[PDB]
Amino acid sequence: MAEIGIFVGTMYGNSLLVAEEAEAILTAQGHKATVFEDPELSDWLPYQDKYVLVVTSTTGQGDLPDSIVPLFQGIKDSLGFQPNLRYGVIALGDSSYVNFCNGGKQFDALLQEQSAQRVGEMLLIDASENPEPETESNPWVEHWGTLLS
Repeated sequence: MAEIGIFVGTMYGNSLLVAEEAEAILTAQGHKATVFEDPELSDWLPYQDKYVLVVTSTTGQGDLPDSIVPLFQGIKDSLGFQPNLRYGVIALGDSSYVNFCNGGKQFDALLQEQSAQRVGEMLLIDASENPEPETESNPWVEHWGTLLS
């Protein structure tokens, strides 16, 4: 039984879902998963020797929302070296933008800029084709969840 911190990062603060889905799927599979709203790096530091999940929409023109900015910067500057870390990730947005789902791909690069590891391959949701992100990310968490312990 592993421990998964799920850290949510979207420009709209209301009506979030896929984080609570991901927590619940990973819990249903048998792993101790938990959601963090308005993410602190003081809440990510507990998972340096554990697993983590990044759930983040609103990539826009290739940028992060202010809800997950301080986490992103806090990993790259306040962690800066990582001994045993692994994580998974679910990016979302509109593929009409050049860089589609770069908000979660930035989080992947972050761990690789230090020394940290990856679990499965990330989800990328296109709202232009699927405005129901739980229909994509839920079975993704149900597949990716099999990578945990």
